[PDB]
Amino acid sequence: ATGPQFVSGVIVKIISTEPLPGRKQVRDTMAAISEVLYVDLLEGDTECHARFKTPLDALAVINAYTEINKKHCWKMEILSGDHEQRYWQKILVDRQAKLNQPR
Amino acid sequence: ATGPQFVSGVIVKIISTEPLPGRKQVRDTMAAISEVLYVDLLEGDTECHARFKTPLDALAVINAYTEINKKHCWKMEILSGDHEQRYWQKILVDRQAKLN
RNA sequence: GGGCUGCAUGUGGCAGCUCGGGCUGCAUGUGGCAGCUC
Repeated sequence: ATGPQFVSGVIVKIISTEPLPGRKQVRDTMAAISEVLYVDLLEGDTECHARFKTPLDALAVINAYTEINKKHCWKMEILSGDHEQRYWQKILVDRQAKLNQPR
Repeated sequence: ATGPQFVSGVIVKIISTEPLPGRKQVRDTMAAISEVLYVDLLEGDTECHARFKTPLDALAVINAYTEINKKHCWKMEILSGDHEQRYWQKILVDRQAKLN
């Protein structure tokens, strides 16, 4: 009603060696382990974020090094602190913009 | 495959003192009397042509003194002979041009 | 895709008009039609 609701520990930040694959390819990578609520990815970028339902889901994605990291040559971390807070600020802004689009 | 089929007596030429109204207006004026097929009208011209399905349609239009001649100060005539012939050459040329 | 309208909406858009473009397949002096992307 008011947008995604905050929980801490659900934001995965991915850095890749090659340019990132289609939003569905990235989502389906992690969806193989946990429910992915959202994939925030400029196509062809080498960094993106993925938001998860619960802290344990994001942790389980973080912990699949062979399945994910070594297949896709990715580094993955969970945001915390001010980096987390600023990502949730970006969520807010992105939603506001989409909701105020003219037409 | 080859366009409209020649019928004699189906081409009315319209002459006007002032510029003609839009092609939709000319078409409606005619169609409330007879079955119009085509209205050949260059925007703003003083003359135009209208082609009907049958000779009788065209004659009903020229006989509608009430409904046209007095409401719009138009002179009308049904082409025949060499003028009619040239108007059909004009049809052929227009068609070939739009196809190209 | 532009205009409008409703809806959904960080979740990836939907629909109805309406106007005009790109690819196509028919029609066609008969003033285009149907599709697919905008």
